Amino acid sequence: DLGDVMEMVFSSQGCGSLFVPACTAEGSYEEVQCFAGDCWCVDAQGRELAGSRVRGGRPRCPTECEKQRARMQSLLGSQPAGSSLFVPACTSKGNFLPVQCFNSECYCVD
Amino acid sequence: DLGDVMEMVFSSQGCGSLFVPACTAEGSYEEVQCFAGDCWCVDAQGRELAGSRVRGGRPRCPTECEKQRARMQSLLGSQPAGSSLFVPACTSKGNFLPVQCFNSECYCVD
Repeated sequence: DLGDVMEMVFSSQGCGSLFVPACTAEGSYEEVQCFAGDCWCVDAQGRELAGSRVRGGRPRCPTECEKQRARMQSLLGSQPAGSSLFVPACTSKGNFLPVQCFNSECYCVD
Repeated sequence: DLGDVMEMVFSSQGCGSLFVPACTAEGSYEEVQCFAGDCWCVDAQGRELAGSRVRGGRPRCPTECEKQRARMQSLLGSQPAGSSLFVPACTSKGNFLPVQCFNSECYCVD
């Protein structure tokens, strides 16, 4: 029915040889998938993330801090000019920085 | 001396891990070089050509027709508008097409 058509188009947003996906014992996608020398991170549905692919190596997949940082930075691009919305700071290994600050107020964080 | 400096800068136009170049019995670069799943064509000095690199495969290196075609097309970009300079036509495998034409005159070619 036409409701099924609407579900099929909605599912098809972001859709695409001898690649063999790697699965876990529980039947879920292993979050690192590799073929022909490349490796990338995937979500629950096994879709590649935009910046995960790394040649000749195995990527570290995004952490909590890194995902919040990439989410708050896609909303600082809607705020008006000369305005600040909080954006967490993450180390190179994905961890949070010990101190976070916002409108001249600073906290220690876990 | 300052003449040596001029030679070193001139040589350095178009200059750049665990890559091991493959050589021939006569000590010349093998014209296909591969590392970590990629493969590309090289010249006598062992420099990669612009469009040779192919992932997961082994490229066919440019032929006579293909090199003439790429040379005549970098000079049709200096001719005036509405003007024709001859440009050979090559098959997908690099061979010449049986018939070549120019200013309404056609030839069979070897």
